[PDB]
Amino acid sequence: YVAALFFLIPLVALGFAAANFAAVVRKPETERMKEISSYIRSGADSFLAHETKAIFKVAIVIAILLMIFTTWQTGVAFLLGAVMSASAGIVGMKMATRANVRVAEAARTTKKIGPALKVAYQGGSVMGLSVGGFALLGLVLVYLIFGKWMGQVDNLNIYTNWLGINFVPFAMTVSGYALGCSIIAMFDRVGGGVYTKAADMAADLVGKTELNLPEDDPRNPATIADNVGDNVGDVAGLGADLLESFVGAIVSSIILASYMFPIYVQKIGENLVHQVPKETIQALISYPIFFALVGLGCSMLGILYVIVKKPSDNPQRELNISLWTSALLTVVLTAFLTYFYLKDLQGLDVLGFRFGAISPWFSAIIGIFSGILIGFWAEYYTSYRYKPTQFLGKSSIEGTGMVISNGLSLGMKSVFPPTLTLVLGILFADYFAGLYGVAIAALGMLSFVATSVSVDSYGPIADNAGGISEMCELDPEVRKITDHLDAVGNTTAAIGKGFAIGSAIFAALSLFASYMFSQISPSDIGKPPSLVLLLNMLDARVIAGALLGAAITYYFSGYLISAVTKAAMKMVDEIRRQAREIPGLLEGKAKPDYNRCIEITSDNALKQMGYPAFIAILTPLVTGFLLGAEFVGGVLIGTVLSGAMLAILTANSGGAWDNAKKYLEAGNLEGYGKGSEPHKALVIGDTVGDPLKDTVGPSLDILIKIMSVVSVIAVSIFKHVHLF
Amino acid sequence: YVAALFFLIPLVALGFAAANFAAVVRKPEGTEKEISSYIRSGADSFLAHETKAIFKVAIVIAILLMIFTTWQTGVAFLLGAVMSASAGIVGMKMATRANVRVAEAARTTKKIGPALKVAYQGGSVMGLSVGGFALLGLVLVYLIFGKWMGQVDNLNIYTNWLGINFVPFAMTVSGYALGCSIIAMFDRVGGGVYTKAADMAADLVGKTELNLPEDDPRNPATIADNVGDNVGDVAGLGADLLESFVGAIVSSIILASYMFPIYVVHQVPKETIQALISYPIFFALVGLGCSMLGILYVIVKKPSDNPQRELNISLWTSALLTVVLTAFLTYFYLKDLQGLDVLGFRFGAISPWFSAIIGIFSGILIGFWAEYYTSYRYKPTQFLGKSSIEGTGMVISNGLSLGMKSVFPPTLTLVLGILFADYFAGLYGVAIAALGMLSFVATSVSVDSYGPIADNAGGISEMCELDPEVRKITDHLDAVGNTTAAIGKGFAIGSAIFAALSLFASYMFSQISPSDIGKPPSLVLLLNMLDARVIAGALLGAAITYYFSGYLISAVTKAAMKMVDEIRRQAREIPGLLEGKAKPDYNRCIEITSDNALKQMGYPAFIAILTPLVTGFLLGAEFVGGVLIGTVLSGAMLAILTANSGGAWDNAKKYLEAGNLEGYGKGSEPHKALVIGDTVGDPLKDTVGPSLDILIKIMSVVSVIAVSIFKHVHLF
Ligand SMILES: O=P(O)(O)C(O)(Cn1ccnc1)P(=O)(O)O
Ligand SMILES: O=P(O)(O)C(O)(Cn1ccnc1)P(=O)(O)O
Ligand SMILES: [Mg+2]
Ligand SMILES: [Mg+2]
Ligand SMILES: [Mg+2]
Ligand SMILES: [Mg+2]
Ligand SMILES: [Mg+2]
Ligand SMILES: [Mg+2]
Ligand SMILES: [Mg+2]
Ligand SMILES: [Mg+2]
Repeated sequence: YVAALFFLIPLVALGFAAANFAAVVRKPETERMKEISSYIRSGADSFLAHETKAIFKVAIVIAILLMIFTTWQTGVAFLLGAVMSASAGIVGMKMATRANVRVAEAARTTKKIGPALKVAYQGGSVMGLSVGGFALLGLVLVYLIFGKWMGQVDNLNIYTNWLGINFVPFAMTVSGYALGCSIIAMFDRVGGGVYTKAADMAADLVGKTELNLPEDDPRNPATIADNVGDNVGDVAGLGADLLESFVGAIVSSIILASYMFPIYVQKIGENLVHQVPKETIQALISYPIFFALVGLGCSMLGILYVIVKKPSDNPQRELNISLWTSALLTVVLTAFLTYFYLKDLQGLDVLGFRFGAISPWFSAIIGIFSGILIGFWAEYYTSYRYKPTQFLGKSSIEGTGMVISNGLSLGMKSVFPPTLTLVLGILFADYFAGLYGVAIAALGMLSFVATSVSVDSYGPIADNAGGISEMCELDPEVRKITDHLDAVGNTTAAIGKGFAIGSAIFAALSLFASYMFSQISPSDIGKPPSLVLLLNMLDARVIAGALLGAAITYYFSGYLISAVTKAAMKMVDEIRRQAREIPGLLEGKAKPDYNRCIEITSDNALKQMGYPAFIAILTPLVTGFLLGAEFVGGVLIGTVLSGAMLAILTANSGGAWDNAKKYLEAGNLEGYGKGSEPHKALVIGDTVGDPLKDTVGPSLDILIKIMSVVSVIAVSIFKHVHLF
Repeated sequence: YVAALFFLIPLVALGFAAANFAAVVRKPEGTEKEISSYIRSGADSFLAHETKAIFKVAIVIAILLMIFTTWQTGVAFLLGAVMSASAGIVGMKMATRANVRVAEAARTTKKIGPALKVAYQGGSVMGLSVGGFALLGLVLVYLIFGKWMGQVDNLNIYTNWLGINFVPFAMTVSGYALGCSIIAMFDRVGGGVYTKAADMAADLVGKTELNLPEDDPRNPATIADNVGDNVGDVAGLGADLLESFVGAIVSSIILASYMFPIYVVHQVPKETIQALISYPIFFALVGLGCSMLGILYVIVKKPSDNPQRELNISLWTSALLTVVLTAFLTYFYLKDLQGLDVLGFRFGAISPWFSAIIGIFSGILIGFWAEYYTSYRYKPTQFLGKSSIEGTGMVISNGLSLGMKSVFPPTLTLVLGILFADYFAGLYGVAIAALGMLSFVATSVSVDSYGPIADNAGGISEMCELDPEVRKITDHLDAVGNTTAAIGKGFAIGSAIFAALSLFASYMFSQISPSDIGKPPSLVLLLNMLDARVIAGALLGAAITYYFSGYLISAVTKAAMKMVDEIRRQAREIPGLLEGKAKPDYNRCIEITSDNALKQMGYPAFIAILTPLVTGFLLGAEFVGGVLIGTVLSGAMLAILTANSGGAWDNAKKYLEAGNLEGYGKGSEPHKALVIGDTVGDPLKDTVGPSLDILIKIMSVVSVIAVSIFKHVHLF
């Protein structure tokens, strides 16, 4: 049976990632290189172990609560998704820590971009296969065990658990899975981002501007902290976040299809004429899973060809060819799959398939194209090759104040072009296949999460390799090879963040729909969807909730930035004290103390990482129990809008600042060099952008999805338990 | 009849402002007055050019309105535009004339009292001008078109040629508010761009690069800084706040006018609708009278203990008097009406008074939060300042974090206020509270303008070698003033949010046609946010607000970069300027800033005007409503954040300058980082922040005016 092969696909992805990891094992690693690799891996492993222990304790608590109030299988799937996210993060962290020194040694010996690009892509591919395989494995496991083995997909009827809980079985199970994935991603990424960005700000600022020392200089006591933070915050958090986004895209369609069946009914003399055939509903539920499986398989084939493919001097050319080929093949195979799976079905027109069975494929096509433009728009704004980043670089001569003001404008201006792309994508998907197609586009925009995760992971390995080169005092040319891979990596990371936020926006609209559906009760089960899908924004409660949600998102970003700044200030103080008190460090005859900086950042991150996830979880609950369901819908809408805007702005502005600093550093500016005051302004801009790109930017989509899932899960009790 | 007295009230405000201007126009002269004349000439030239451009564009817009809509709409448009322009220019002239007088008084007396009196008199002239002009234009329109012409008597939805369904007096007041808003937007954009660009360039080049004192005469941009303060923070302030006051009034006026035809067999007696339409005008008149009484008591009384103390005492007394008189007015005027429950008056005739009180208290809480977040007397600004020791990047990051965090308390206050206001009086309450939050705009205008005058005094003190105590007193007053500016911006954004909700209501009402006149109001008040078009429009509106802020910042930064380059070149090439024995070329800096401002002032207003038309003609009315919601949210957030963060940076820089940090003084590297933070916040404080509420209201007004045509005339 081919269903067995498609379900085994994710295990094949995991096996291929393991094979690539083995291929990267036994590669040539110097004794100092091996020592630095062991140090970085030990630091990252310790931090990740502490973070994972805390996160899984909290996850056990959350799972017990979910099992109590909601279906026990809901908590079981929550644990499944949480373990999936944690495993993806740990795998990525280990792969990066192992491959940084391998890529550095390759770049040092061959002196050619080919081998280093090959090794770094092997690491990124291992991580991407881990992400995709874990996501799809957990999702298909939930599907089979709870819907197929337990038959939760067969019932598809609204139940009432004790305490007055109105739920759908498979809906609750998949929602719990997505919620676990999102919680684990939130905790991991928050911790890693705080750590890495604080270390980066302190180290880069103190070394570049105050000590006049090179970047990632071994003399700098914060270099190890910066490298380990890159390994943890931008490598493990990256995988967690992207796996969570993939699972959310799939799960939005899953819940929408599940709710579609029992809701589309007609009351007739108190006889409830069911309006949609169950077979069609099951086909629509399985469609997104099979589509994600096809995307994962196509990404696997593309990555295999790339690893076997001819190496190119420019890594960007190979990355672009790989993603283009994988996307085209996925689109074609998905067209065929969508036609065959939904061919000659019944009820599609009723659920919004105006064109027909192929209408979800048209919506998925809209998602892929919309994402491509969002990435392109990000590239123009964040790349020095394009005009805007160059103007920011030219702004260096005028001063730090001009650089900061110019960067802020580029980010605020940057939001409009992608947002128009998203607005057009949403409208066309609704025209092509209603809300189900909205969710299908959310999924399609991230259909090939494996390749994007692979490239984004490929970046950090090159960064950590570059840091190893300066500390180990390797030849300047080898460092130059590492820098070339990192310059493309920064822009590709911004593109990935844009993809994530777009898929999150689509899935969040579909989750608004699912929430409005969840607001229904058995006595009100016969309402027409027109009355169910109504959220009047003239209701004072709805608009008040929208305002409160936007404000909550803004304060959340502010608190993240505050954590990063506190850590970075502590680090700057420690670096100044070490430089003043320790003799011989600036001359190179003394070895500073990095453990103090590592401890400062680790403690601050582990202490401050918990509160934001708790906020994101409890805000919907408290707001709903206080002001009802309409206020919660308004809060969700405001959060979605504010999060999209702020994520786009922060990612683009941080990338622009960093790329302008690299532009000046590369020597493309006329007359001004590393020690110039304009370079100090670029360093200040890059430090300001460090938290914005990898701390505030990525967390916003996770917050949106987690909040929407919490609301859809808990709306049943808070409609009648509203205090006011 | 007392109606005559209430209509004369605005003339009383104008007469009292003129009397104050004449009394303080004594303008005591000092050592060469020449520099004051120079600054006044520059400011007047810039304002004249700006006004010429704005009035050309206004004539074009008025012709278009008269053609497509009722000519009375364009006439009221011109009336409101002229009112706002007169307020702005009057305030700018008064400040430019009284800055040197107050500075000389403060120098001679060596005491804060006399300078406080003169500066508060200037602010009072400005605030009385704003309030009196608003109420004069409003009562004139009311009387001429609704009372004498009987537009209040008709109260029926009409359909003029081309298929526009409108209400007469509603359209007239909409045109009035739209004209005021266009003029305010243009004036504030120009003045803010000019002033903030000059300030950024001067501070960076002098303090960080040249190591020169603030407002040093050797610096060729100091004159530019003072004149820009006069243009952006003296005229723009009045334009923007007068526009906010007029918008608060007109929102309630329009909602009430649409209700009588929409509610249907008429559910609400016409007398009740006319009474509710006339109520907000009399309420604003009473508020203006109370503000005048408070300003009179303050100006006649002896000097206050603290400059903040006098402003707060005046505001408290005015608010209490307004509350009492408004209670009496609301009871007497609406006591014997009927059908007040149908429109939303849960408690009865006193519901609008409760909603206005809720709005006033929400504004007071917003001010409390602003004072908490933007004053160095409290914890957050102190932490931001201490962040300077950790570098400039740390200062910037902490400032951004503080700004983003400050948005929460005010937003929660606004949520509670919206909820409570709806409970007492419905959406009419949301609008009456929008007005109540700004019931005493005169005193707020006075206090807000008082800051810039003290700033100009400090700049002039540095320009002409003067005793240190003079500039110390002026800087003290200016330190108090910046927080007052932030509190005023908070008041403005809150009133804008309330009026924007009421405008959503009026917009949904306007979407009705004569053939669809019988629909139940419950079905009319629906704007489904699950409609893909509505949410897409919300996203696009948020993006439009963000790109608008980005364009403002880009214009300001380009102008400031050109200015910084010119100042650096002047300092490097001219010998003896840094040695203190020379004098540079200020005219070049002034010309650069003025040219850039005049070139960049047009695009943002055109965006704010055309966004609704294009979005509606492209996607329909639901998309336009979504764009309105997205714009409202994004603008509220961005305005609050920018204002609060800029105020925090500036107050932390003053904290370090005052010597409150241990061991680190003026000219220190941490002080350089603090100056960089304040300069980065400069455009955010007075250019991007205030423009957002004007953008929201202008966009909502344009949409409400043209919703009828695009509701069914949509290309897609
Ligand atoms: O991870 P980050 O963005 O901090 C950094 O990697 C940015 N970067 C450097 C070159 N390309 C991007 P670095 O710490 O090397 O300054
Ligand atoms: O233009 P602003 O109001 O920010 C300013 O007046 C701020 N300030 C100065 C003293 N007290 C407040 P200056 O540019 O003179 O630094
Ligand atoms: Mg860096
Ligand atoms: Mg790095
Ligand atoms: Mg580094
Ligand atoms: Mg960086
Ligand atoms: Mg300043
Ligand atoms: Mg000034
Ligand atoms: Mg000044
Ligand atoms: Mg300033």
